[PDB]
Amino acid sequence: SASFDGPKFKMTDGSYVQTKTIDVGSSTDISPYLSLIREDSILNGNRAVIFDVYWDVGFTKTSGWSLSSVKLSTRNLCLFLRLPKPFHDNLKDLYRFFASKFVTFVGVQIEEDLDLLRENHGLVIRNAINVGKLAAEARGTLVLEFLGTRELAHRVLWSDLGQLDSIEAKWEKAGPEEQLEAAAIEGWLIVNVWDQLSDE
Amino acid sequence: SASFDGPKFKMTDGSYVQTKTIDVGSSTDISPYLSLIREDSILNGNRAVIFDVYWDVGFTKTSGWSLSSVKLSTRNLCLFLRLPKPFHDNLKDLYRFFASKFVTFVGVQIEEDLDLLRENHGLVIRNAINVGKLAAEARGTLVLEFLGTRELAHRVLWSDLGQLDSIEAKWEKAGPEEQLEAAAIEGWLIVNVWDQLSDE
Amino acid sequence: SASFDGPKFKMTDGSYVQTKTIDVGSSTDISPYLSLIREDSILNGNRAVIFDVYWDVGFTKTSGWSLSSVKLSTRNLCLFLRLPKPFHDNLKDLYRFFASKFVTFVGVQIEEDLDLLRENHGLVIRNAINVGKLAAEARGTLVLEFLGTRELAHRVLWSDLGQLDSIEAKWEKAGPEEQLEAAAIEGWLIVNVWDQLSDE
Amino acid sequence: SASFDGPKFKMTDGSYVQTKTIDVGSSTDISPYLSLIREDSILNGNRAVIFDVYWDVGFTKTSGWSLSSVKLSTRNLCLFLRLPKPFHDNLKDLYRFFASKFVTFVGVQIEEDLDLLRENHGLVIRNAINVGKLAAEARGTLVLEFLGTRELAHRVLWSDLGQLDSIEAKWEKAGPEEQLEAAAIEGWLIVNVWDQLSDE
Amino acid sequence: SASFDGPKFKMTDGSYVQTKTIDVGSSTDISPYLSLIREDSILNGNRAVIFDVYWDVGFTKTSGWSLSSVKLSTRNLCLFLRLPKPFHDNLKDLYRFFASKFVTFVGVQIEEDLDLLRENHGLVIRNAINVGKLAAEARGTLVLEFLGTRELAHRVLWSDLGQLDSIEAKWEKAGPEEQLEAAAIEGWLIVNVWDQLSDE
Amino acid sequence: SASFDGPKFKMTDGSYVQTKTIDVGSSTDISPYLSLIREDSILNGNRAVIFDVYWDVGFTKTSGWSLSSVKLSTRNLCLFLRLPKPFHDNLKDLYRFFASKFVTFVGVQIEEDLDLLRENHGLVIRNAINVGKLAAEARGTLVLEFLGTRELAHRVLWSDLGQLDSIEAKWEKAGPEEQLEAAAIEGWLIVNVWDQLSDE
Repeated sequence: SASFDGPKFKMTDGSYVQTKTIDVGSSTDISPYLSLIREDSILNGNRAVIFDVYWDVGFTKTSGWSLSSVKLSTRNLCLFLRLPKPFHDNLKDLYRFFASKFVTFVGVQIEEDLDLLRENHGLVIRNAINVGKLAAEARGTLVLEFLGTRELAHRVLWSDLGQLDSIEAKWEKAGPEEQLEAAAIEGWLIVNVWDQLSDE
Repeated sequence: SASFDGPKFKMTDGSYVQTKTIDVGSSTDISPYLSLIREDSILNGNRAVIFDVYWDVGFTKTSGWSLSSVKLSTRNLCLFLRLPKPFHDNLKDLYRFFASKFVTFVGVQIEEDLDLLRENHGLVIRNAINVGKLAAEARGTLVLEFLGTRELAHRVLWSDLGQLDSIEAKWEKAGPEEQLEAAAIEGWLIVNVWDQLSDE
Repeated sequence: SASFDGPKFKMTDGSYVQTKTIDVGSSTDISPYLSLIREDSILNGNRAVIFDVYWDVGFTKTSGWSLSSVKLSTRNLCLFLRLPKPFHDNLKDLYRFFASKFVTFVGVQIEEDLDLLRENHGLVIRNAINVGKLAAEARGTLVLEFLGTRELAHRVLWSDLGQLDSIEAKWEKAGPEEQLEAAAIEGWLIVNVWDQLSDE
Repeated sequence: SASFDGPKFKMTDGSYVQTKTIDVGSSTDISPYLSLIREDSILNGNRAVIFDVYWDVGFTKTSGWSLSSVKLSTRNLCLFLRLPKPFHDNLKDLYRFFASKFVTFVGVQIEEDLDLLRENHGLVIRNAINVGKLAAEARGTLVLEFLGTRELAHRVLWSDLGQLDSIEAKWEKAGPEEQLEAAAIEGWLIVNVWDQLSDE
Repeated sequence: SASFDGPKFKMTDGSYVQTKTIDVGSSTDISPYLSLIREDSILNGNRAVIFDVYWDVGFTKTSGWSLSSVKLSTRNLCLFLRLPKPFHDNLKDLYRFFASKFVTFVGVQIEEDLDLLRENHGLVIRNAINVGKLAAEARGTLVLEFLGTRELAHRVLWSDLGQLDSIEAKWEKAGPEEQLEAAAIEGWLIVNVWDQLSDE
Repeated sequence: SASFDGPKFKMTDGSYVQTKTIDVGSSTDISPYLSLIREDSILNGNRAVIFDVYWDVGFTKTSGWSLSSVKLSTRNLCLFLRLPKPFHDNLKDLYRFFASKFVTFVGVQIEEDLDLLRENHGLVIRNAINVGKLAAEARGTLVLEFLGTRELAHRVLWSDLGQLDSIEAKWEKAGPEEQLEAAAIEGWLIVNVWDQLSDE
């Protein structure tokens, strides 16, 4: 079965985030995990999917960058996909999913990521939003456009970030589970950022 | 006579949308069905045609995307065209239809769609509107620009979408007629979004 | 010699449009008819020439499109030029005419038109306006920028459009004469839209 | 030495304009006349040189257009240069003059012109202004951005244009002297348009 | 036991900036130094890292600019990385650090620098801010966008800059240790600029 | 010694500008003059270096333009550099100087210049401002954006320009010393324009 059976993390408001990490090879089917993210976004998440992307920088000069991980978060769930190089056709499901108009893909500082995706992979996100910009405009606070994930969450929600900070402050030491925890937390924070702004 | 004799769907307001689905070959003549769409738009639909487009992702990096379906909706009708690869001359009628200045082509999150259509197929929509941005500006609510089809309808119309949600929440398991039902509902919803915006 | 001796149409306000349709061969001198359009625009029409362009869609993916005809409308005149493929030298006068700063070329939804003209035919309109945007601004009505010919004329002039609609609603069943009629009427309508806007 | 020894024209305000026309061939020395335009602009014209450019259209699709005339007008003068195809080294002086920051080059509908000039001839105008857009912003009248030479003068200066209209209405029938006259009058008008915007 | 054990400098407010200069070779590990920068920014700097870059100009005409060194500043620390000609794999740490969304990279007059980094090295800073622009907008003082490092510090902070000026005035005769001092001072100045703008 | 021992000009207000003109060959060291310009800017001229550039025009079509003089002005100095074609390596010092963030390079109508420098020479000015746009926005006077050097100074400062006017009106007849004189006066005028705008 497909379930989010990696570690659960408890957020500062007492809620839990269920997690799943997949190493995608040439024949891994991620489609059932993408379906759960989508189903959860529609039933429970007001049709947002919060995301982040990670690159393997390879030695035109940015051509060498290749997408090595994708995080997809909803209120309840965090799916972390580790991707191979190169892609095989099983990754067509990720492309079809990122092109969907069922949900909005919400990210932080994604302007360059979107060009890299399109130019290096032909991956297109039809319904994306770079959320600092919306935050800045909704709040009339110009600097929110220029904040990283933690700091945007801080200036929008003012919640406790002590756990997230202590992991990030020592990132090079942090184990794979603590890195996953930091990713899951940031996903939840941005989920909350978005719920806050889309209702204001 | 050419008619929309496919499944009929009843909208939350009690109206009935008539559908037609066409599998376009090398020979299908789609002319009579585009004429019906055009006629209903002019006579009953205030010269709006609502649309959506569906791509087959093939692997310059976006140049492998190929348009695999097109939806065209008016209040009364929903024409769904499944298209081949490559196109044959009989699809010239569709290029001519989409170039028309008789009606306005209303879409949701179509900015990338327009560029792919243009770059990959030479298909030009001379009179299009990416409807979310007009919504945000008319209603003075920034977030509307960044919403997918369902959620835009929700935030502009505040009508009941339980049926729509239930189908899309289980997309990968929905049969073709349910998926058509969802396409027809979304068509009708954005028709109503447009009618509400053009007039206010 | 030269004159607008084609069909003459009566507009809803009782005025008339004279028309002329020429099949441009390799030999045709179109200068005299261009001269009459320019004369009528300067002496009677406040130096507006209203225009529309009609494409043969052919199979850079848009580089297949070919200018099949041009409509030029003034106060009293509608000239319809049907063009060959490829163009001959005698079409140089149309290039000079369209480049003129004596008059403003007023069109509806011409942004893509102008790109296709320049890219495919090296045809440059130095003094063009895509008139819906001016309408929208001049009048604080956002949707006008995104309307087609008929609906823009409707929303700006509020005049009788029953006859135009009946021809357009069944475009496919319209003879060359009724299609010319619709073109003449739309030309006349957009002359009026322009006269009206240029005073606000 | 060299002087503006062609016809002189009376303007509707009772001033005069002196005129010079030259057909430039490979040995022509135009520098004495540019120095006169420059001197008159600096001492008499508040450092504006009004201009227009004229193209031999030609079979990338616009790369065959070639600059065929240039007009330079000041307070008192109007210099009309007819150019060869191709240019010779003696035209270097025109390139340098057009690059000067001693004066502002004030033009009407020159956006495509500037692109053609750069791309086809490498001619750069470092200090140029497409004056209808400044007219529109300065006056808060949107339409001024979208007007031709005569019409923009009409709508800023509201002066008598019967003479200019009579020539341009019959343009195809006007002799070279009458064409020169219209160029000189339009030069004078945009001079006065400029005076009106700059100290507003 | 990595530590910032190069020269330390006393700022005008009595605080001390500790520095470290690394000559990066084919095998140097810089991750412990970057980690100290990141740790200090998160725990003490509110997630800002101030930066500047230094180019070797070489003789696509800008393709010969080569990145020679980079400075990364927090209030407490200033790291200088002196870069080799062939970057090896050990420099990927730097690419990943500059790509981070944990912190915001704050620079002065960095628009060209970002294009050059991207074009010549494939180095992308996903979360960057050209701080002069924010200061101009924040303070409503237009000229701030167009100031160099010292002058922006002056116009925002009004602190004593005699020591900095004295080194910069004689820049070519200042030895490497004073040039290093000037760089550390400017890093501290801009940290201070940012701390004002980010929550005032 | 490196000193500004060319003609010294007295300005309208009793201040003086010292000049130096250098015919840069393949071997000339210009760095002691650059250091003098930078020192003066830092110590006495509020970190502005006013500049202008002069092109040898060329027969892509603008790729033949070649930089032939550069003028650099400060509070007290005007350096005028005449460059060879092609450059040799001794000009790397000028590329370094122009990339400095110690000062602001203030220019009048330099938008095309910056593009030609980059495209043709790979010369990058990291901290440049096209000052007319700042003047227009600062002063709420639209037309300043479109003025050449003298007229901008006039409209910002309102000082006496008879001497400058007298030389430029007869530019083709002025000796090399009178042309320097004009270049020096223009430098001093924009220095003052900048000091004035810097305070608003």
